[PDB]
Amino acid sequence: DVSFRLSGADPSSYGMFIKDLRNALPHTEKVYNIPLLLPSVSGAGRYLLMHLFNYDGNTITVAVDVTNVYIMGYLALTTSYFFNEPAADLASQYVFRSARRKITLPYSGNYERLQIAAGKPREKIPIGLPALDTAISTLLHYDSTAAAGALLVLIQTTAEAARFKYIEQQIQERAYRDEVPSSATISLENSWSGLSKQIQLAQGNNGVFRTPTVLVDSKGNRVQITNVTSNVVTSNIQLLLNTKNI
Ligand SMILES: *[C@@H]1O[C@H](CO)[C@@H](O)[C@H](O)[C@H]1NC(C)=O
Repeated sequence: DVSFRLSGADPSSYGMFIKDLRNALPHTEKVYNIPLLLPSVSGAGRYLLMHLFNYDGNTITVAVDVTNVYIMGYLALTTSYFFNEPAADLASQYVFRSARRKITLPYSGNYERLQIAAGKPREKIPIGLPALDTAISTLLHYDSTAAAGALLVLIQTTAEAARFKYIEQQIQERAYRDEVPSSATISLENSWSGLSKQIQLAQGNNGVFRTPTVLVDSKGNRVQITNVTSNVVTSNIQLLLNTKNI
């Protein structure tokens, strides 16, 4: 398991949580010096647990699939909540067994279905550490509409930061003031599956991507990514989704 506490958090302690989350995901090889996530894991070993706490100290446990860094569901006191999707239903076989009742949320866990339930897209939802406190507070008591927005905040501030060093840095600057996500942030989140696949293909192709990936940079401008020498590969992406899962 891994943990993070909003009470007393600063850029350094959040960076430490993100390093832990990364090191909890298993791999048997690296590809261009970057961990390759597993094709598959059987049983309960498939799921990682994250314990998160708000400023007031109240908590949820979030179950994460280690092959792909997807959130399956979470436990809030005695009620489990799972996304309405087969991977989550399978997960509900293995995690939060204890719960008194199991609510299936009235949406799956992809960004597009979440944004619809929330009533706004994530470019308009401020993120940061204060926003993560608010998210944890909302998920504590079921309100399916409020929960969708909170889930959008949680996914980005955890799984997305683990995937990209830049996204982790962005949350760090928002340690004490929320701000909607930078354009580069939304771009990387959207490109993770693509980048993972292109990096894997590059082995056997002299480090060259079979298909280039379009992104937004730190200054708000486009870049196009063509090979492994790019700083997105050398100095940003931290985890690769196995092509067996794409
Ligand atoms: C590869 O990467 C860098 C961009 O980081 C670029 O300057 C270079 O021209 C690219 N070369 C090839 C052969 O793909």
